[PDB]
Amino acid sequence: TSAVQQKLAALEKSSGGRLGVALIDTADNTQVLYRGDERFPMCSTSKVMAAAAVLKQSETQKQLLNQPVEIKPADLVNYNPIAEKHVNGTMTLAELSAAALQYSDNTAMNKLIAQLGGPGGVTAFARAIGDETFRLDRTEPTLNTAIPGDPRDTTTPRAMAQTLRQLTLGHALGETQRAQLVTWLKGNTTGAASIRAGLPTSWTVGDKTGSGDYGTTNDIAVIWPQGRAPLVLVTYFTQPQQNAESRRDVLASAARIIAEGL
Ligand SMILES: O=c1c2c3c(sc2ncn1Cc1nnn[nH]1)CCCC3
Ligand SMILES: O=c1c2c3c(sc2ncn1Cc1nnn[nH]1)CCCC3
Ligand SMILES: O=c1c2c3c(sc2ncn1Cc1nnn[nH]1)CCCC3
Repeated sequence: TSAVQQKLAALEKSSGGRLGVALIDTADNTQVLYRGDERFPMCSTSKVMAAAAVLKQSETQKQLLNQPVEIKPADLVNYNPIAEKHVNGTMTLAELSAAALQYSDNTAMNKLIAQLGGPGGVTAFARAIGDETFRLDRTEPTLNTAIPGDPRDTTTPRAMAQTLRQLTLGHALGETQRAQLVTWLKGNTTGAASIRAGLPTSWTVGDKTGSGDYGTTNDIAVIWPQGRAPLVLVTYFTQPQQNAESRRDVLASAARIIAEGL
């Protein structure tokens, strides 16, 4: 047990919930884990895997990202900030990917899932890039039920950090697709209260947040600190009662402990 792990345990104890952290420092490939092999509900952090799977398909189909997808009134779910503007119209797969990642649009996520053939097509892409842990079992919005002990729609911090590294800094995607994913993550609108809030302001972050039942509050990030190689950091948090409040501050606190330990 490291000093960082003891601080994360103290943060977790004060929070009342269950915290999972995985850091990869690409300067030396070392890792810091807290509950790194426990499962957590992904909520909207799963949008990264779905967008990446579509990017992989686009490597052999130069026009795929320009393909229009119909949006019907019945397609709207519980949070559709972009898709609702296009009801009875279309959005391209690029527009759906950008809306899912940067606004957390759940209708857009469902269109990405459908393009991949269903939740299992997202899982299949995960397996193809070496992630044996990720599983997507449901569409939006039911993938956010976040029931303690339920394996559906979960991963572990260790697995998600490794996958996020391979997708954004490694070679799981082609070069232009990796750059597109990084551009999308860096343009996220939803992240300033989460990992980013615990890191030095001069550092550059791309991230995807998640929120669900059981007060589940998540963030997965690639970080370009000032003066050193990039980091990958995932922070997952879930709570004992179904109606628990969101706790983005806990993720900021975990990120700050990680940063102070570098
Ligand atoms: O007992 C508490 C408590 C209590 C709290 S917080 C706390 N923290 C540590 N500890 C010490 C401990 N030893 N074994 N498990 N926990 C609220 C009221 C009940 C007792
Ligand atoms: O969807 C939400 C949301 C949303 C919120 S809070 C919330 N809580 C539970 N749920 C899940 C739910 N509870 N009952 N039916 N579904 C704000 C953005 C839009 C979606
Ligand atoms: O914010 C929520 C929420 C919230 C809920 S559910 C939900 N679903 C999506 N979204 C949008 C989202 N952004 N990043 N991941 N998901 C309960 C209270 C706190 C906010």
